[PDB]
Amino acid sequence: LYFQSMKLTAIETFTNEFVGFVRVTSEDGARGWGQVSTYHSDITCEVLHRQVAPWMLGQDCSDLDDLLDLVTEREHKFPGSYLRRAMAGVDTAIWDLRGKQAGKPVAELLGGSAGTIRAYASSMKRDITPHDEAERMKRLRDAHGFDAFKVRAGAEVGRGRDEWPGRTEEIVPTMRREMGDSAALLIDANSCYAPAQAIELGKLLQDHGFSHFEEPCPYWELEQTKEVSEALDIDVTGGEQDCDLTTWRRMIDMRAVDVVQPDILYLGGICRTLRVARMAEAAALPVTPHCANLSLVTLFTMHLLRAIPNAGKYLEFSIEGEDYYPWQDGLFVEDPYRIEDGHARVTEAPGWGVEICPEWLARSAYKVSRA
Amino acid sequence: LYFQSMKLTAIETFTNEFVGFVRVTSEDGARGWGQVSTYHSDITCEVLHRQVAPWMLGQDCSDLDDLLDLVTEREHKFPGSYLRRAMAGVDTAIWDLRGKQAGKPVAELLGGSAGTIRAYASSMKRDITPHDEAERMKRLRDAHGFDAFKVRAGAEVGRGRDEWPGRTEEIVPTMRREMGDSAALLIDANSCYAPAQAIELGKLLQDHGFSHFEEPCPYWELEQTKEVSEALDIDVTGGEQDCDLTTWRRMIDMRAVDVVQPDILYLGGICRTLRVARMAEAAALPVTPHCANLSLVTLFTMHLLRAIPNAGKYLEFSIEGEDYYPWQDGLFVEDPYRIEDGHARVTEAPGWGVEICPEWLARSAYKVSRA
Ligand SMILES: [Mg+2]
Ligand SMILES: [Mg+2]
Ligand SMILES: [Mg+2]
Ligand SMILES: [Mg+2]
Repeated sequence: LYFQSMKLTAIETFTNEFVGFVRVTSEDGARGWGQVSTYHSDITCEVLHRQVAPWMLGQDCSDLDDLLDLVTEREHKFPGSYLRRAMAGVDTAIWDLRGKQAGKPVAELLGGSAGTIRAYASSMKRDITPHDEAERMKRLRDAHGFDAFKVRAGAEVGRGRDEWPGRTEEIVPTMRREMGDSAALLIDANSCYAPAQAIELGKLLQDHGFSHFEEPCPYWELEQTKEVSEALDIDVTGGEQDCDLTTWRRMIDMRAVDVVQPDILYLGGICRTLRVARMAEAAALPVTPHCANLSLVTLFTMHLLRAIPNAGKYLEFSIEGEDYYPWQDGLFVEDPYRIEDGHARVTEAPGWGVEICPEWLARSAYKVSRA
Repeated sequence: LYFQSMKLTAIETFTNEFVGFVRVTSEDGARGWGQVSTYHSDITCEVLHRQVAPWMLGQDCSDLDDLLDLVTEREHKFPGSYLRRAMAGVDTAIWDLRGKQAGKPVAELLGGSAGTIRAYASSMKRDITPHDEAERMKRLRDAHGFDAFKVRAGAEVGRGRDEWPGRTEEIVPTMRREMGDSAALLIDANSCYAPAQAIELGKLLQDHGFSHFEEPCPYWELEQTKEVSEALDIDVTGGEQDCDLTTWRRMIDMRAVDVVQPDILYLGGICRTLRVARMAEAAALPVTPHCANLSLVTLFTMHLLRAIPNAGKYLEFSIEGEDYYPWQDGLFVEDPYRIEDGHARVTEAPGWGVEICPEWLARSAYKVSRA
């Protein structure tokens, strides 16, 4: 996968506090759109102009991986999330630009094709009863054709406490009883448990035919997660908060998890996610990326899953409504997230195949850096 | 060390792009002053108001360590530097408040006492010739009585290359020749070398009686640094960019370095630095913190070194002039950094014993969050 030299002459951000989009312009005038990670995106865009753009402007992106490494090296006093959430916006915009120059969706540029991806209906909520959770999943199944469903266990980073006593013990048998025997059932504990409790819960998930046990232990304690993986046959999965490529190497080399789950934007973009996917590929681990919302993170993940040889079983697809993500409304000219028989679809449109809504841009905070 | 319960009712920041100070107010009316980490402090202060203040305001901070842990847990999607740089400003402000309430310097509250600390003259520069480096260190020695001196090796995160060919091979013998046989000589490679290159340099340092070899290898590659420590008799030191307590535990448990070097403000404040010092103490490793300018980070480190039982040999004391740090002129009413016979001194003044210059504050950007 090789690309002619290109120099960026401008990087622009259009943002609010929830989401920010990035437009890059090359010296020949070609332009591409991407997105920084959601959540405090306004801070991320400030970091982008302060600490990413100065190193990327007027440089050759023909080896984008090396350029991104150089950013991390020049900003080595800033290990962590914000720098990477910012890099992700420039990286994703460059992919859009390349796709538009080639007349190919990003998925094709990465060696795949346009086509469908199986989706799982992902609930973000713990303030929902097991009863109501099953009832809405039943409705979503009937309306859109999903055949895979993720719910929540424990309390978010809950130090071993449940959301309320008994919730987790109820939700597991409830989902299997209510969804029937063929539904794929996933759960995510969001760093709640010590290994002893996580293994207990693991046996229960196994008893009820769950096939995906996400983030059972504090994600920063790789030895805890490995102890759980080792004691259980159900797939133990993780990685969504991992933005450090050294930590990724350590997690994969020790096989802490059975399925790796990078977030394309938390990790710092497509290039860096492909590094992780190739580490996992060499380790014979599948890749099932995290996507928390219907900003572009989901679409980026769709393209990735249509390309990588070790794609996991399905796309994470948030089923929360407006009420949950009121900011995610009216981001795009055309909706890229129609679901048909439980599948999402990447089209043959060049680049990401999305346009940012001009009305949303009008209301945005604009900032530009020039070479 | 037990404290009476206290609730913060306001957190205020006063910042520019280079440094920002924090004033905290308790419900009884007492106030304390601290500082976020230098460099992009305006972004750090936004993170403070966005992501630290909401979790600390109106809460009991007597168990300050637990409240800080809670911040990192509520903000678990933001591992890394900015969150910790922000938390550090609140933590150091609370310590100043506690000192002022008790009428005691922070050093005393930590179990130590007012008194002197040996300082080393720390050069930040690689553009300087070894000749010119030796000559200014001699001037500084005669003027201030320093008997320890740190210079730079390699290029900063230089991927194994030198600043220019031969600079490092020249500077090592040049410092020992020119400074004479009794001076303590330290060097810092700022993540430049692969282990075999660092071991080769380590032999040259040993031949010339250097006593401290800092950050020989990329700081994020702990196994590389351990290889170097294991091959050399000279103390290998590091940790200034490490803000993750789990990484600290890993680094200390594997004995990757001989001396640990947290930066109090990068790490997230006094409480979290004491946690690192205690881990190091249990492993019989000394603590020689990083402090690379004459914002309050140097003073905070002076108080810490007056208290911890496993204090290292000396305070890092930047000897760069105003060419170098123009923003550091005119920050404080007092000058807490006079050096005499190569020692700095912590007085009995309550808290940190420093007032921010009223003119500086008048020119600063102000922001407030209230309970
Ligand atoms: Mg998850
Ligand atoms: Mg297993
Ligand atoms: Mg250093
Ligand atoms: Mg050794």
